[PDB]
Amino acid sequence: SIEKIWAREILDSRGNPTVEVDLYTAKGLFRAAVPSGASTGIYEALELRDGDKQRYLGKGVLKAVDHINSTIAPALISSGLSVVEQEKLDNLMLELDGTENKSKFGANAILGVSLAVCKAGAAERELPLYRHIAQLAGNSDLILPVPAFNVINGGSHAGNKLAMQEFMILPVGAESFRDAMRLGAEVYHTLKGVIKDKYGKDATNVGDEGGFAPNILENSEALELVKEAIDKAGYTEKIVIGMDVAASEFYRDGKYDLDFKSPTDPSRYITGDQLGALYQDFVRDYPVVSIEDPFDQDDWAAWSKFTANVGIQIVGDDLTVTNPKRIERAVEEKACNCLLLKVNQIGSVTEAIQACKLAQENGWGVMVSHRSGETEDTFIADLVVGLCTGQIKTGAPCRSERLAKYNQLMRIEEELGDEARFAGHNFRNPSV
Amino acid sequence: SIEKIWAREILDSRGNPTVEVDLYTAKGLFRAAVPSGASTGIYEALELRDGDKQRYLGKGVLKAVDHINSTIAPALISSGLSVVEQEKLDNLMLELDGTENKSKFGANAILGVSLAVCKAGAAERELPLYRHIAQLAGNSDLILPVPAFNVINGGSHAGNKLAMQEFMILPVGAESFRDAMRLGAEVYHTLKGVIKDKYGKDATNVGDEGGFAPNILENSEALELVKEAIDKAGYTEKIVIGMDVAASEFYRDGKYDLDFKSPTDPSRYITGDQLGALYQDFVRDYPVVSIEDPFDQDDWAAWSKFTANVGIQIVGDDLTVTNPKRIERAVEEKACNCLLLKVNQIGSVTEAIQACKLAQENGWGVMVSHRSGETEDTFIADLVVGLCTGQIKTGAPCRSERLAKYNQLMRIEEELGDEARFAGHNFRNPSVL
Ligand SMILES: O=C(O)[C@@H](CO)OP(=O)(O)O
Ligand SMILES: [Mg+2]
Ligand SMILES: [Mg+2]
Ligand SMILES: [Mg+2]
Ligand SMILES: [Mg+2]
Repeated sequence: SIEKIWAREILDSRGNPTVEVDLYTAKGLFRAAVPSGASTGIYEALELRDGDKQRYLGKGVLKAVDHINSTIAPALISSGLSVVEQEKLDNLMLELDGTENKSKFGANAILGVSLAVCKAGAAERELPLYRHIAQLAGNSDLILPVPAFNVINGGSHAGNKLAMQEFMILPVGAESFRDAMRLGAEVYHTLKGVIKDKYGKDATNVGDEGGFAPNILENSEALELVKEAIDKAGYTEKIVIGMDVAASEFYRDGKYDLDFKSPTDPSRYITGDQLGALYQDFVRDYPVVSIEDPFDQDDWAAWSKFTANVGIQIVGDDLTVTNPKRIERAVEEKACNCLLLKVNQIGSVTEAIQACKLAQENGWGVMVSHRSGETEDTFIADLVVGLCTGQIKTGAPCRSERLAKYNQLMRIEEELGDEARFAGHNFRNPSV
Repeated sequence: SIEKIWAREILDSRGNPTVEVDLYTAKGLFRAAVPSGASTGIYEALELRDGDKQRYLGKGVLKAVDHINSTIAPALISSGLSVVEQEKLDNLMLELDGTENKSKFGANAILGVSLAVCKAGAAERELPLYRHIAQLAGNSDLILPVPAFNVINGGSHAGNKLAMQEFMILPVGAESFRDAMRLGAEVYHTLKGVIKDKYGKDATNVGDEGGFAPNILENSEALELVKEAIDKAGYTEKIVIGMDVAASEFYRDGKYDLDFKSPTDPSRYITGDQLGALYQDFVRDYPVVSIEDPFDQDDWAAWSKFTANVGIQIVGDDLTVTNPKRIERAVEEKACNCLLLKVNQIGSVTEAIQACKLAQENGWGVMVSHRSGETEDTFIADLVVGLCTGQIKTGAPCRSERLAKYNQLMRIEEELGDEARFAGHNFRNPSVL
């Protein structure tokens, strides 16, 4: 049973308050923290902020902390349920909140506890956390993912004008996870100098996820820079490109504006079909193997058309919000073929696991993901191994809210010793 | 005693390899990592790098890892010493390396084991790490430091022309540590908008330490932005400013280059005296209360002149290198009145604790410090509280290699409860509370 739960307000990687939960059992202390998105989809579970304009610019999480401390904490303790009983414990919390979108407590309140529970569970099972998650998911194998490194950072929040949010490199050709980290870091440092040589030093600072926002419009130019860095580093045969367009961020009146980061202008807008044709060119002309959120979260027609006309990975993020209800719709409509897995878009371990399973049962890939506001928490490193999904995105190899996950994945790899396999070229369907 | 040690390569916050050590006892697994500087003084202990150009562009730390695994580890198991014996264990490594600057095994090998020992020692005592540290250093009455947030990045930490390295905010008038994190974070958010308004959204990406890296040259303009953000956030009476010039970084044939990242042009070089006058202008025009490495690491008379002609805190970093020999010279010559405390400039916990005590015995301040390149490790949070120094600089409130420390400082404050005392206006001198 749970002995004590105690939440507090810590700061995330952008300097904003977020929830952290300590849970005590007879096995000791287990700590977890909650991430927070910037480009958040409209269908994500509620992130409860205080909105006290005078305190932390309305971003405090004092209310979510109080729901855990004053409400969740004593209920869960009183149940006497064991921390191994993840599903029981998550469900009690959902019922206590009584709202579909977790708007009574906040998804941030529920998730902090869910995460701390899962870590306690592991200990009570005397297993490492990735093995506990594996068993929670019914997996009897494990695999290290190909990491996807967001090296050219962009979007609605972008220290810059580029419309599409993320330009990632994936070392599919690497020998192991630790080698994938080498290839990513080397290409990162090479890209820094390509940017400096072309754009000057001013352009070598970093964005929220640790990548660069050189000052460019054309998304093709971001791909060209990434392609150059990969080649200058000597890894053309081994590294390919994934994108996150985050198209819901520049959806305007039924169309799409490839410059929305400038002062408004209805005249620069294009149709979904024009957007689709641009992506076909990117896939022909660059080693682009995955595109995430190519259209808006509500533009179902565009998704299903695009996905049927390509062979690449198409990742739902804002479309799917790690939510089994939306995933079902996406499966029926053949909208996408990969799920982005964000524990905080849904708000419990149990539901994210259910979402992963649903995608997988249906022939989808799954890419585990950070949020752009992260913490020192490294849960998602054990989750991606435990769920055997083969791919994770959790930042450039820069800023340690990113590296803490990458370094944990290297530890899990070393830990598996001989037993370690690396997804490599089968990142889309590692189950082989 | 030590059951097993195992070291590995991990990546630091700039994506460079660094040393991590796992150390096992009957209590369990204790883990620490080693940070890495960019603007590194010539007198720092040796950071051993592999130099293999077909691996991490020369920056691997496989050699230090192997030193730890194959040679340091059996030495310490063999010793049979309890992990509570920080000093004995450190001394065994210092003697086994047997060089002045730790150039056989690397300061990074030694320090990675030193920190894991100290974590394990705290567990063996059944104490929190800050308390264990306290006992090692002979303190009892712990204090929470004022944090020094480096909210605009320049020098070798940023893509910009701005030559001086660090522009910091200190919430001396905060009510608690948790309150100082709120002040710091509000000024930092406010500053984002002052910068975006004047210079563009493209000016608000960040440097290595999480501060904004706007495309400015004039150091006075960095101060002006910070002062504006302070006033706009409503905290003028409660937050003051600190700098790390990192002058060794721009010292050129006996002069100083405030546009050092621009193609070399010696016509633009200025003298020590001219730099010192600038600092006087900054002191009179802005609430600057601390200035770090105002002169080159070997420019002793400039330091001594300047220090004698100001009433503020003057911090040795590259001057002193957390090294008792250099600190002693600094004391005799009145070169500065504060020590920047960096575990990896000297290479062991024991030496860092001795350096601190030396400084505090001589009436100096001590400011505990991260490096440019940090990790998820949080040791320096427990260290600054255990050493009761009253002041820490460990980044802007941005990038979690910085927040991990600040967050840990909040948890320690929580742990101490009504036993928690914040240094506040006594940051230079908190023994008085
Ligand atoms: O000069 C310094 O004080 C440090 C700390 O910010 O920077 P670096 O670690 O690069 O020396
Ligand atoms: Mg998003
Ligand atoms: Mg996305
Ligand atoms: Mg330096
Ligand atoms: Mg310095």
